Amino acid sequence: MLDTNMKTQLKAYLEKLTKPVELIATLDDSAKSAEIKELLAEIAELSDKVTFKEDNSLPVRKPSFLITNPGSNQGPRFAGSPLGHEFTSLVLALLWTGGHPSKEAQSLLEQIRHIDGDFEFETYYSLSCHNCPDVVQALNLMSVLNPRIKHTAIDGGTFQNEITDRNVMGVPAVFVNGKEFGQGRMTLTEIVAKIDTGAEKRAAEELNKRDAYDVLIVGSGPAGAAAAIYSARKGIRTGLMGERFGGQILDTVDIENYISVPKTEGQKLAGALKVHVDEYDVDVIDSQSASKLIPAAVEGGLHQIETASGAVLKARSIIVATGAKWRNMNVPGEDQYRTKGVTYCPHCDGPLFKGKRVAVIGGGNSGVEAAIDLAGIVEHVTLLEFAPEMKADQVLQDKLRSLKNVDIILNAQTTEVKGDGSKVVGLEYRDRVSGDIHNIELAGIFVQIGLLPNTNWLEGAVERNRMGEIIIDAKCETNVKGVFAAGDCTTVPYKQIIIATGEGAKASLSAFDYLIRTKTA
Amino acid sequence: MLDTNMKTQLKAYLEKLTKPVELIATLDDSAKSAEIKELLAEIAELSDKVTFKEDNSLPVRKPSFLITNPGSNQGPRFAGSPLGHEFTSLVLALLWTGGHPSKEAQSLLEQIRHIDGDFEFETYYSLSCHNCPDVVQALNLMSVLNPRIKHTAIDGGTFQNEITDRNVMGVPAVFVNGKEFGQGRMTLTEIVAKIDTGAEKRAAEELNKRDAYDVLIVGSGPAGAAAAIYSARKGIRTGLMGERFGGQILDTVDIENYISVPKTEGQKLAGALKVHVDEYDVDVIDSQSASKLIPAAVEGGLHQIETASGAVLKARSIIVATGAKWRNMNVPGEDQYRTKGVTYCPHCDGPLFKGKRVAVIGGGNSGVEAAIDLAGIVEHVTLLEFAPEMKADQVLQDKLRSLKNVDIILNAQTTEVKGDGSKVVGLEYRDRVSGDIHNIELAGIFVQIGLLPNTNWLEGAVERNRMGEIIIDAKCETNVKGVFAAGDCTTVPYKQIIIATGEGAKASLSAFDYLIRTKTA
Ligand SMILES: Cc1cc2nc3c(=O)[nH]c(=O)nc-3n(C[C@H](O)[C@H](O)[C@H](O)COP(=O)(O)OP(=O)(O)OC[C@H]3O[C@@H](n4cnc5c(N)ncnc54)[C@H](O)[C@@H]3O)c2cc1C
Ligand SMILES: Cc1cc2nc3c(=O)[nH]c(=O)nc-3n(C[C@H](O)[C@H](O)[C@H](O)COP(=O)(O)OP(=O)(O)OC[C@H]3O[C@@H](n4cnc5c(N)ncnc54)[C@H](O)[C@@H]3O)c2cc1C
Ligand SMILES: NC(=O)C1=CN([C@@H]2O[C@H](COP(=O)(O)OP(=O)(O)OC[C@H]3O[C@@H](n4cnc5c(N)ncnc54)[C@H](O)[C@@H]3O)[C@@H](O)[C@H]2O)C=CC1
Ligand SMILES: NC(=O)C1=CN([C@@H]2O[C@H](COP(=O)(O)OP(=O)(O)OC[C@H]3O[C@@H](n4cnc5c(N)ncnc54)[C@H](O)[C@@H]3O)[C@@H](O)[C@H]2O)C=CC1
Repeated sequence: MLDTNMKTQLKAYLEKLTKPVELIATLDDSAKSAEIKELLAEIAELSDKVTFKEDNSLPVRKPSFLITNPGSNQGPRFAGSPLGHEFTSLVLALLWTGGHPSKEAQSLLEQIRHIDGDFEFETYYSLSCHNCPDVVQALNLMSVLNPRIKHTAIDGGTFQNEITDRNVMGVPAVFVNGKEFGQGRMTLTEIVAKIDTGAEKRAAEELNKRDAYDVLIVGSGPAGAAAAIYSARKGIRTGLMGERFGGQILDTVDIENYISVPKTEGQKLAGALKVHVDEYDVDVIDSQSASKLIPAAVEGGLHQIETASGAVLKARSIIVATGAKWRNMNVPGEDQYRTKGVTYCPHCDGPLFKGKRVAVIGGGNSGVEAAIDLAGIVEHVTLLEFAPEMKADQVLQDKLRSLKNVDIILNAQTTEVKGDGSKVVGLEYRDRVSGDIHNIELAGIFVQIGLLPNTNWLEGAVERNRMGEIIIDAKCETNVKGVFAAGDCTTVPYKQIIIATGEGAKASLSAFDYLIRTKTA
Repeated sequence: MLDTNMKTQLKAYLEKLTKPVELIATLDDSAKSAEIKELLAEIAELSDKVTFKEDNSLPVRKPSFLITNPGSNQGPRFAGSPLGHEFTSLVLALLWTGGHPSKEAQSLLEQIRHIDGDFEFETYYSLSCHNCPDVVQALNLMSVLNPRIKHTAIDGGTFQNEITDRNVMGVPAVFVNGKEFGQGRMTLTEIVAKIDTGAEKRAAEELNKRDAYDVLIVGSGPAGAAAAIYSARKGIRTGLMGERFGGQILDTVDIENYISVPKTEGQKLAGALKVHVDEYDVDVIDSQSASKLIPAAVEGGLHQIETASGAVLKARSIIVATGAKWRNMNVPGEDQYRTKGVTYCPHCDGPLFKGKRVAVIGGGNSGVEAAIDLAGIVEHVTLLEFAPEMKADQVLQDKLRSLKNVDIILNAQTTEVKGDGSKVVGLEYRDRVSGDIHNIELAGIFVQIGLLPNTNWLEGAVERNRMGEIIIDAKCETNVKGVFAAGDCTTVPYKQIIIATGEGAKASLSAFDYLIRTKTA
């Protein structure tokens, strides 16, 4: 039922065919079936690339035909007349099946190819339906890109029959696997959303496709945040990635040494950092965890970060700001009395125990230095050391043994933190030698057994000291060009919020200075 | 008119006399005069240390007598009867004149000796006056300690005459130099205040007498303040001295990079630092200027700071935090448009000129680096260099010559900053070669001619680099033990508030670590 212009115009399009096309028909003795036989022979006529063939014993619509390549059973099937407004759809299904390319978003297309679930679409149209082609053409394209997406297009002029049976009251009307999918004007983009629950992952492929950063900051505590603020203010493209925005300050309550602010709270401060961050153009990336640094192979290259989630981000410069973890005793009551008398930091919380008894756990330099600090402020200090002797510098031991409100206990292993449901009232320990159990009354317990930088994931990539800290010069430079570090994860001597933010700012200004010094066209 | 017990009791006191005493009398033919002749002979009788003598031709009260040493005319004069309630006063004037010491505050006493103005006190008393001795004894003491303080004590029983003439209506009644001084119960301490306007200076001697500090921080900008906060929280004795609390932040308006605080103001922030400081036990000392450091001569000693005002403060540890000054162009309009388009700091104020034209003054690394920064953010940058060529690193010059929104001008000397009464609209300069004058339209002018640390006053005391910065290691340690430095006055690579506070905190924790490591009984 091709007219003069469709025939001549189709001859033009058909010479685009790089591949062989077969139209496989399944037909009864109906007038319409003859209508369709005729049509297919008319098209086979117009190119040696197209051959027409019958198989009338197949479990499908009569009349219908498949458009495929030789040997495949993959491609769009029309049932009824593929003309009317759908002539362009017919041409197009032929063209694609014979290797003319889609006009579409290539990315969308590869998305379609790699899709797991099975699917059997069916669209209802009528020849006069001005809107049905885009939808038909959309879903035809799918059947060609992936064999697990079947698509039959149904002309309602033939099966006025079936329109009734599924009570379709308006066309185009799409169905998936028997279930009603939707109707009216749906672009390819919208159908593909609806269909694939898909990979949730691609924040992942989403990360992989983002552009290289001028600077990418890893770790979003105080240090990383300060870095980000200083970076974005120079207008360079900046990314701040980390596991959990706020870092260690999220798990603290009272903070009295964030200079200028007499008293704030961990949560308030983390939120105030977020707000200060969001004033600038910063790609903030939360709950991602860096698992490797790949240093640039050349002086104008890109550094790369891998994430535990599998993604790879790229940057001209990196700032690592992953902080550290204070070693826990791991004993019953510890978790329960964090911030309620169990603390990890004498500078932070010392003044809160004037008049009170406290313990320090750890006989290293950390603890011993902590006990002398606390001794000056508190009514009494007990230091518990796990081993038979203290690890501290002798000159610190002497000094701590000099004082008159301190007790040192050796071989002592804390077994329990004791509170009253609200706050610490004591401590329980074991003599590791005798196995006997002892009890102390106190209000504060300062754990000073060790810091652990969050830097194992950099082994071999940048240089660390013997405690895991990333070595930096005053400019926050590591031993790899273009890679900087700030905060508790570095060799910086003291671990504090106001110190962390400062280093962050420094690292960023060094990063900027590096970027501008390094280009050479 | 001495009775048995006064005579015997006075014999006891008189053997305390280490020095010779003379009582010089001036007398008429009155009964009272005879009363007084008698009395003086009775006392001369009681010790060979006391001789009595007459000179009846003297321009003074009759009867009166002076109590002095041989040859002097210095000491207290009584007129009328020195008995009654005033017997103890008489004894005491004799004792002091013969070298028994005062019961008083020695410091108060030396204060009295060194006092410049002349003064002629006169006190009115009556014998029955129970309160007059303390006052009489007070002012007698003065006449002995300093010859420019005269004091006659007047018994109103003799000159009931004079009581009338000066309408004294209640005793004790003191007079200075004819003028009425006051009356009733005045301790020595209160008379001495009233009398000497004195040295205002002694904040000065007041500083000199204060106890050694555990730590003394010099300079009270952001860095010194942070140091002080961290120090006092360890409860050590801490002093913060500086020229003007707040440092450079007092002369700035908008601050958008004090991390966590999106927008504050110089004045607000300085005040918020003061408040955070005053939460702790910190001796704050304002408007004092350090002019020299004297390093301890031994490892447990004291460092000393001299002040321009002459005082010397002492400390076991020092933190220098004296900051820096940005070089001014020194041209008309500069002062007028500070904070209104003339600025000293691209990191600080860069984002405020998006879309605007600006100039950078200075072709060093500072300026050149600034111009590249600004180039990325602003519509156009002009750099003016005073000399025939830029001092910047070649690699920075190339990079700045690469850009498409920058102009470089050589031999250019800015003559005027032009505003509209409210903000900068342009700039005027001189070609130093031709002498011709040029004009530029712009909104911002970034002066980058040089930083000058405020450290000349340390020449020879601690090591500085070739730009005057105090050299520090990561722990803020200088090349003198126990001396630390923080902030813009050091080698720290970038000059910012948040960086300054961090260093301050670090310096303090290092100072503390030094104190506790250094004692050895
Ligand atoms: C309970 C407690 C109380 C404290 N109280 C005070 C106080 O009163 N005053 C004070 O000055 N300081 C206090 N501190 C210390 C202060 O919180 C830290 O020194 C500071 O938070 C360190 O800043 P930072 O950004 O360098 O590191 P962090 O705060 O440790 O932040 C680093 C961030 O990076 C994340 N990260 C780690 N590894 C990775 C990775 N591989 N990839 C991505 N992200 C990663 C971490 O999860 C964290 O979110 C306290 C600390 C604790 C634990
Ligand atoms: C106009 C202007 C705007 C700025 N804007 C910003 C901004 O938006 N953001 C930002 O991060 N930074 C900004 N800064 C920079 C910031 O103010 C400084 O980096 C910071 O104040 C330095 O801190 P500091 O305590 O080390 O030194 P200072 O702030 O310089 O303070 C040192 C103090 O010590 C005093 N002192 C000096 N010599 C002596 C002596 N011999 N004895 C006693 N006292 C002495 C000084 O008078 C001063 O009071 C700006 C600076 C200026 C000038
Ligand atoms: N200001 C300075 O220069 C400082 C230097 N340092 C140095 O850096 C490193 C860090 O020192 P520290 O943090 O003290 O580490 P450390 O390993 O030297 O000290 C840890 C201590 O904890 C003890 N311990 C472990 N588990 C215990 C438990 N459950 N109960 C009681 N005690 C337990 C160990 O016996 C040891 O004495 C050290 O090598 C030290 O020399 C430490 C702090 C500051
Ligand atoms: N990131 C880094 O490593 C940095 C390094 N530096 C170094 O530290 C030092 C500080 O550098 P700068 O502050 O740039 O000092 P500088 O002395 O090198 O630069 C000052 C410049 O100002 C110019 N100048 C002076 N008065 C002028 C006026 N009225 N008008 C116009 N121009 C005028 C001089 O000709 C000179 O080019 C330098 O020695 C530099 O090498 C400087 C900045 C940062």
